[PDB]
Amino acid sequence: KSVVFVAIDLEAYELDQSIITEVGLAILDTAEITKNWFDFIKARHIRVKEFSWAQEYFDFGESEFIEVAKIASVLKETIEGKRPVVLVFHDQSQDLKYIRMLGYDVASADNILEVVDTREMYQYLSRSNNASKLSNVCGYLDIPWNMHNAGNDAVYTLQAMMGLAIDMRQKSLE
Amino acid sequence: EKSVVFVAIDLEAYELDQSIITEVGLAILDTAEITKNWFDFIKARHIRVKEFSWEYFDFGESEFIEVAKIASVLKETIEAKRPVVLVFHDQSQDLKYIRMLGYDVASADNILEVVDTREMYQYLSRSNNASKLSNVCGYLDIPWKNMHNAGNDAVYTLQAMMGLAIDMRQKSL
Ligand SMILES: [Ca+2]
Ligand SMILES: [Ca+2]
Ligand SMILES: [Ca+2]
Ligand SMILES: [Ca+2]
Repeated sequence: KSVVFVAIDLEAYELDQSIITEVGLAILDTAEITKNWFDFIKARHIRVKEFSWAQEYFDFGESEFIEVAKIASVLKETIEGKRPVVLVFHDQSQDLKYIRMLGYDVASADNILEVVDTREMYQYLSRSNNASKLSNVCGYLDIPWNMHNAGNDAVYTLQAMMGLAIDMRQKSLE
Repeated sequence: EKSVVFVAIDLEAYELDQSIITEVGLAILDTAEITKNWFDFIKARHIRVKEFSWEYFDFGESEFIEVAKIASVLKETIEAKRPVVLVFHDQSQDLKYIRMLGYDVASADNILEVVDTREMYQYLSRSNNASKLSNVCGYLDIPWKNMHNAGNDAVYTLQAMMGLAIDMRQKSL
């Protein structure tokens, strides 16, 4: 049994929302660990080569430059290669729009097992005691985070959910 | 430079006698050490408690320390100076064990926050997205060896909360 976790983030130009400028991908193939999960996270930052003027580096690899016409096939290869895929988003509606605008048809993919939106879970956690504590500590620290990079955005999203999922599982078995 | 020390703790008691402490798990993250990537700066310790001085641990080598010295080890870890965030799973049980070792963590005045993941997971039990992850992990049924190891238990606890806290912060900005 194997599942491919795919975290995705896309950015659009501030002054022209029809222009998609970067794609962040963070992949975790459980088949590659079936024992230290975060070492097996494959991250990619894709800068749209036609729109690199439309305006941070990539902290988990080297940023790629790809033409807009080639982006869709890259996304299709990532998601469809068919092995079951779990999509992880923050703000699912916004990112699904951006993916469509790049020429990829998510609906065509028959191998999507689940879609996870952290924006829902974090909203849900907004009235959580322990979650609020963590926020206060991070708010106190005011840590300055390279920060708009879609590649980083996707990695942090995947690490957060995988770390949470693994822990909840292990603690439930004991 | 403002800094906080995150300390994840797990203790284990003997199966047949909950008065006998057998293991202590510590996972430390000093934010001052990042002010690479955050999880690379996590310092883990596994202590098997020997009663007298004359599975495995996947994040280092297990230490052997006598019961009489454990309290000071914990106190040194927590304490005094810099603010400490305590991270537990089942806070009451672990605080009990520590007290029985002669150290009163609650007495420590440098405690900024105390986080109990067992509460959050209870709260997340009726979460839509959390349930999705659970079903996938239940299907995969990935076998993690040495899951009862108190050292590993603390590392997974800290990684889960730090990864969650960092992400929640960045996405809110
Ligand atoms: Ca984005
Ligand atoms: Ca997003
Ligand atoms: Ca324990
Ligand atoms: Ca515990």
